[PDB]
Amino acid sequence: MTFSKELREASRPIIDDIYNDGFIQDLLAGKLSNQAVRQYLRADASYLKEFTNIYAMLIPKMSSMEDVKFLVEQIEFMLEGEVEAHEVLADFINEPYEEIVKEKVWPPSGDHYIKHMYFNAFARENAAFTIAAMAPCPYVYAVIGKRAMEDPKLNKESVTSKWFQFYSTEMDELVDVFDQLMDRLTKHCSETEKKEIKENFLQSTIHERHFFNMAYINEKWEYGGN
Amino acid sequence: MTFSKELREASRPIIDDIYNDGFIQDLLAGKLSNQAVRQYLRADASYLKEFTNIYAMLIPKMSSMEDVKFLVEQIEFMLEGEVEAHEVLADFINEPYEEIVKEKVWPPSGDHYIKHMYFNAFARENAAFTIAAMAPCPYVYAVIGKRAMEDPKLNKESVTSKWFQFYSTEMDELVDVFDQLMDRLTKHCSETEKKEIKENFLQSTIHERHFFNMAYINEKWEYGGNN
Amino acid sequence: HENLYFQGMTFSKELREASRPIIDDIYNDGFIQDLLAGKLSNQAVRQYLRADASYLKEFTNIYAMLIPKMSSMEDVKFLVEQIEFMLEGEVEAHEVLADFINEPYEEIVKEKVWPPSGDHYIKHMYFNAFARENAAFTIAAMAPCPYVYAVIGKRAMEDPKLNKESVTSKWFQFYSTEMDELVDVFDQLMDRLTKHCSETEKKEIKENFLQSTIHERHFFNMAYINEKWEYGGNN
Amino acid sequence: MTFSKELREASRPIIDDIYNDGFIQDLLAGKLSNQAVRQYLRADASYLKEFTNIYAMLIPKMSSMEDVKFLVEQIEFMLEGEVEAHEVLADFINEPYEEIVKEKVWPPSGDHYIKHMYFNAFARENAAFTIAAMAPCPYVYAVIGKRAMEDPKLNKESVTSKWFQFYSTEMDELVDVFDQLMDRLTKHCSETEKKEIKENFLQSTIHERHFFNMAYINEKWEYGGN
Repeated sequence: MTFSKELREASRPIIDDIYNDGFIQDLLAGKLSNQAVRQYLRADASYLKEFTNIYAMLIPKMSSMEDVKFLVEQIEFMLEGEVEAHEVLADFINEPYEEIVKEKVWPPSGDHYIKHMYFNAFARENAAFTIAAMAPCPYVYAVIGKRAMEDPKLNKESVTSKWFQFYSTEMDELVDVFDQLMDRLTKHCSETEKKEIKENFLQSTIHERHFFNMAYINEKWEYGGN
Repeated sequence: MTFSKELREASRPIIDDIYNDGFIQDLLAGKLSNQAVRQYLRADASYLKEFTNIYAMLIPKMSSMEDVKFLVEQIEFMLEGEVEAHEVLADFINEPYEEIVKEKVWPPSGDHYIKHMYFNAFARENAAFTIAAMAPCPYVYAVIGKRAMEDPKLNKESVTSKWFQFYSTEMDELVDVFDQLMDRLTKHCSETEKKEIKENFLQSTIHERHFFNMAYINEKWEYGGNN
Repeated sequence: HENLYFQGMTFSKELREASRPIIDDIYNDGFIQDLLAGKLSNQAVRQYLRADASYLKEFTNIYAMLIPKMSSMEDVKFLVEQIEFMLEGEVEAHEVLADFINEPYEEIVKEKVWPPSGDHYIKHMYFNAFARENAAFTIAAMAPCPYVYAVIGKRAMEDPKLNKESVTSKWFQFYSTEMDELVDVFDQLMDRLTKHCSETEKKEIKENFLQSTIHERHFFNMAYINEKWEYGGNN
Repeated sequence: MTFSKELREASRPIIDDIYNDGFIQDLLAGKLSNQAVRQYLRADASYLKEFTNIYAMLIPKMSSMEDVKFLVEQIEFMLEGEVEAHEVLADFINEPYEEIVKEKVWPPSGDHYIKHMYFNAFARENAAFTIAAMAPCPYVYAVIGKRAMEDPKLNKESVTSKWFQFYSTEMDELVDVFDQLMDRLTKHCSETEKKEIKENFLQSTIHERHFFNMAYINEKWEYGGN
């Protein structure tokens, strides 16, 4: 199998754990707490802001013109905002998205994930290292959305069902581009480099698990100790 | 006087030197050599595309989402934008613009200029250091364009008069956008920081002087020796 | 005046004080408590040494990245001296733990490893080294290393629970004095470099220090419980 | 022919231009002006901290301990060592070295040179790109020194003959160290990468030409009229 397929396949057991965790389970059932939704939406916004800086930092690493335009198109898509899935969650908890995201939320797991993406963006000249760190985001969401649409436990009577419907189709184009880039950018990489890039992808899949759960448990930096 | 206006005012004596140099003087008269025009257009196209990276590098330094939109707009222009002034010079030498710019040209003076921008983008946290290295260009060209329109040496029978006409009006908004960006970014800078930022601006005005003159003298890295 | 001190404290003192409750938690956690007693498992020792060797390698790189941020040539000389010292090889504290488990140090530590907690700590130090111009941001991210170790070492030397019959007592003894110069230098640098920082910058520098103190707690606990990246299913 | 030897051979025509320029020719004759000597020594002293930064920036890029030790030893030498050739020039103009270097000098040609080194240190993960930007210096001085010792135009009665004598042998070990480092670090580089690394070396050889000439002509950033 190809490099990106190997990464995707290696990540699937972690995605199964995400799907079976409390955040996604409660969201599937249309019973996720207001607090978990709020903390997720607030954090998600902080993470997404950095995912955009990361795209910008990849521009100088690209030699191909098509790859640069892809990155710029992504930044523009991220700057437009108004993602239908966020509106679904905002509606679900009866708070406008504008009012919810006025309170910023890098809890510890977010800080780790974001600093993982930045480490690669600063330290590695080959964009594959950073792409591998960001790619689990759309892949995880796609797998979850598609699975939910065929899960007999999907609560179709809740507006939360539209969150899964959104991710079941809207990530595929981006997943395909990231796979093509990882496959192409790693052709001349050594086995030690490919191992590190693979690890970046698996770690980011774990970071995704921790990101949903961070919202679920209201994870905070506990500076007062015990 | 605001910081951005202080910088622009300080750059004026250098802009006067640029105006009186052979590139602009010969262009005013519609007498600039085809070689000088061709090399200038090649270098301009080569660096415009490279500036994409500098703008991209400043996106993470901006706290304002409107400043990020500005940077993304400039990237789009570097990638797929057209400048009517290019067509004017292409017509002047009777060659298609897209044929002229097939050959990339990276002279020693251009290397210095782009590495000045990169140093600031890499090394300095405050985007002002890099914005000050990029901002002189539109002001240099605006000053030249406006001055040329009232100059007795302007050859109005040559299509080159349209190059000056273009620059006399089409840079003013960008000069203002850069002024507001510099004033806001430097609101809380120290005097030492301001001095360094001002120096970046004056140096880049000199880099613009050399950008014209490197085309004028066909400046090359002399790797092969015998001077 | 009001710029230099907050509630009667310099900036470095404020940070140190804010971190102390976390250090108390570290001292009373299983890793340090077992080590105090000379009862820390051989497995925990090996896990600690492997991760710590990887951490110290990166700590050295962080010092190198601070050099261009320093305006003073005396500060550059201090950093170069620290790097030179790091390159001489094996911290004596590591040899003490190897002796405690009756194994040669070179057979214990063979490969690079950044377990989850170490990975976070290292990437936090690097973020600051790459992203922040003022060296204070990076110094704040690294300073809990010598500070935590100094506080623990000094506390242990006075603690009646210290097992003085075990060679592990020498680990605490080493840290009770060998970090003092570095703690002093880092405190001086933090105080000097933050003189003209905004309240927002100071808050972020302070959070870097407290985060790194939490990272120190997690680093010891990572070794204690054999924390590792779990890439398989059913976790 | 090794990669590093290819670079050095390619640089020779530039070094021939340097040797025939005013700075070296006047120095050969024992008549280089006091002002040129001071400006040269001041520039050399002024960039020492910047060169130190460049070496420090390469430490994290090295996989080998022995390469890290080399970089640290270079920094140590620069910070704590003394270059006898500086004392020879100070003696030549009858001014103490410590007095000459009280004033800093950062000319336009020096700004170009240092920004070329920094560009590479920041942008290129492989240290070879920056090493190639640094390595010409000792080779330029070695070639000049050895040529001077066989040149009948050398003023052997002037203390300046000792400057050429110093450089005729004191750079050779560093030239060799840089050779071996470039050969090792570029062993798996693409032809595109090698072309860029070679260009960095040739550009730095020209920067060394301008480092001497900027002292010779008292080059300045002229921010005012004319």
